[PDB]
Formats: sequence, structure tokens, C-alpha cells
Amino acid sequence: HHWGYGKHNGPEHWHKDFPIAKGERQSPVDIDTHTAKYDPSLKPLSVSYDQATSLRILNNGHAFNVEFDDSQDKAVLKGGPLDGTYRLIQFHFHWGSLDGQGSEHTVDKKKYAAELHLVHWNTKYGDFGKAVQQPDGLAVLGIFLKVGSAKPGLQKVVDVLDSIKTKGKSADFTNFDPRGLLPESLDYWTYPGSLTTPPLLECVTWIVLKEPISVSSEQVLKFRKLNFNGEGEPEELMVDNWRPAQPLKNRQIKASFK
Ligand SMILES: N#Cc1ccc(N(Cc2ccc(OS(N)(=O)=O)cc2)n2cnnc2)cc1
Ligand SMILES: [Zn+2]
Ligand SMILES: [Zn+2]
Repeated sequence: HHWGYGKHNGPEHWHKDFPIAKGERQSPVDIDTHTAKYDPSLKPLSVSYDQATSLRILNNGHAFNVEFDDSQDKAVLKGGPLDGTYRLIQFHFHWGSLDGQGSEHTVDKKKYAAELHLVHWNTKYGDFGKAVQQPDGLAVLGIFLKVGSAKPGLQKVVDVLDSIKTKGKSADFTNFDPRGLLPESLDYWTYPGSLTTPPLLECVTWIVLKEPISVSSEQVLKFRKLNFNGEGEPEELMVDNWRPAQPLKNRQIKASFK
């Protein structure tokens, strides 16, 4: 009974295998703009992706991930609420069965069509495996996707999905520049959280951008043609792979903007 996003192995059942699911700093959360607090101490985000080296794209049964070479201090994230440098290791999306839902975080209860997660790990811990065991081991940059004009930089990603439809499938995906997935502005909200899928470790400093990126309905539609299952098996479309908003508890969401 491996976890999943189904009615019988989904988010509501996760706590049985991973007790931390009911922890003090679980993600995602709803960002209440009536209560978010502007912190003038927050520094601007520093994103250096010019040396980004993508390797491949894979369907792991939970979503599709684009993996990067994090061997050298190439693509790193710093500044903002972070101390030290964080290396980019991979990115993936979460989306819905319809345009009206799909994002994990919400803003004043508003859901977006999808959410992009760029995962980075703190270099002071040596590797990703050790970083996940620390409260400040990871930094995930969350970007909302709204349906509108097409996003040029996302087309390369969308076109290759046809060849990785089933779980276990992957393809070489070199020379992809993640800079084409970023919005114009880097204003953001931040709070201490967790991974949104099991093991649900509370090792993440969440950085959610205020400005969403626009993608065409044609682009997001291709996300919905992927499958959770492996080739030669009962077909089960990959849709609604998002976790519902969790209790904020005693946490405060800070804003880098007024
Ligand atoms: N300990 C541990 C551990 C850490 C990450 C794992 N991941 C990738 C992943 C990254 C971020 C994430 O969090 S999120 N969604 O970005 O909030 C969810 C999953 N994985 C899944 N299948 N293959 C790899 C698996 C085990
Ligand atoms: Zn108000
Ligand atoms: Zn994610």
C-alpha cells in the first residue's frame, strides 16, 4: 500500500505511514494576505542559474522531474531569508484535473492551475541526503502557474512529455535553462515548512513568489496526459498530484514586499 494521490492512499492516509504528516510545520499552507507580515529585513533573492546543467527528465510516478548536475557550485540560490548557498538539484510541477485547481499553496484560498517547485539543498551539509535531515537543509522556490499567454521557456518541457508518459520512463534533457520559467519580479513570501510528499520531512525554507507565470491552456493540457502507472498496466492519469493546505499552527508568513 505505497502512498499515492488516490482515494485510498492519498494525503488523508499519509499520517499512518508518516506520523510527521500531523507535525508543527507541514506544507503547503494558505497564504492569508490579511495576515502576512512585511519584514523590511528580508534581503532580495539572489538566483544564479547561468551555469545550470540539466541532465534528464523522468516520470517517477508522482510527477515528472528534471534533474540537474549539482556536483559543482553551479546553479545556486542565496540571499532572501537564507544563510549560505543552496544548490539546485531538480524541479517538478503539481497540477490538477481542471484549470481551477492544481497548486499546493493558495493565496487567500485561491488555487492556481499548477505549481512549479525548484528544489535546492544547503551546501554546508555536503550532499542532499544529509541536508534533508536538518531543519534548514532545503530551500524550495515555489512559482504559481496561471492560464493565459504561453510561456516560451516551458515549451521544451511540454514537447518531450509524450516520450515519458508512463512511470519509469525518462529521456536525456540537456541544455535546458530554468531561467525561462521565472516571472519578471522576485518579490516573495517565506515561511518554515516541509516536503509536500512523503517522507514529509520538516527541512524546508519555503520561498513562494508573488508573481505567477502565464502558460497557455495548450501547455498545461499536456501535463494531464501523463500516467501514474507503468507501461503495460491499468491506465491511471496523472492529475491532482497536490496536497491540501495544512494547519499554519504557530507560524508567521513573512513578505519581502509592502
Ligand atoms: N529522505 C528523503 C527523500 C527526499 C526526496 C525524495 N524525492 C524527490 C522530492 C523532492 C522534494 C519534495 O518536496 S516538494 N514536493 O518539492 O515539496 C518531494 C520529493 N523523490 C521521490 N521519488 N524519487 C525521489 C525522496 C526521499
Ligand atoms: Zn484585512
Ligand atoms: Zn513539489
